Amino acid sequence: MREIVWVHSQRIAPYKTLILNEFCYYPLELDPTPFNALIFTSKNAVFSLLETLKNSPKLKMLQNIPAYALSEPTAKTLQDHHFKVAFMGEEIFPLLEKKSVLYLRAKEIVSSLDTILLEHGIDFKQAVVYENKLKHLTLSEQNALKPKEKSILIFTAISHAKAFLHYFEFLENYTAISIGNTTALYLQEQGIPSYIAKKPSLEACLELALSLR
Repeated sequence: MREIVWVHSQRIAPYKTLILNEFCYYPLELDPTPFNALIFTSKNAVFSLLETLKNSPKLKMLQNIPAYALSEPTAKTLQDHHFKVAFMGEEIFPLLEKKSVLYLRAKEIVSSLDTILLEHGIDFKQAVVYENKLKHLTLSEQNALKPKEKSILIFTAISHAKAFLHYFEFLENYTAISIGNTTALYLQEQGIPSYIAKKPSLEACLELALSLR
């Protein structure tokens, strides 16, 4: 029976998981006074604010400014951590028209929401509050993390595929699984085939992995 390995940001017990990246947090230096809307694309920008600004009056201010999110999970994370979540309807770009928006963002270019905002004529500023960065692993750490031969490897984002290939040979006998086509097409650019989950969820990745074990 083939071993199933997650290459992802969080441990999925009891499955072997390779966590090869780490988040680095940067304090928000900007005065948020000019802004009446915040926008987030990742929960990691929320966690960054919570940590670098814990108990600060700056955090209270930020928790008081109506916050918009692009996905439900990010909205729930904001909601769960005492931010003021804006009314988003029973398509958020219209709600942002005539607003001064602060985008709390990753250092790396992923969705380039900045271009999308600029294209919609939204008055916005961006502040980098986190970076998803490759771990510096010791030799010993690497040997412990090397998958067994014939492993099925689940890649949940490009950053994870990239980090894996930085450290480990992709053996012909491994089978790659991609959460969605952006991951899969990155792997294919690297010469690596993979099967893609039927929906881009962790649950669908495991169904696929188990069908192959």
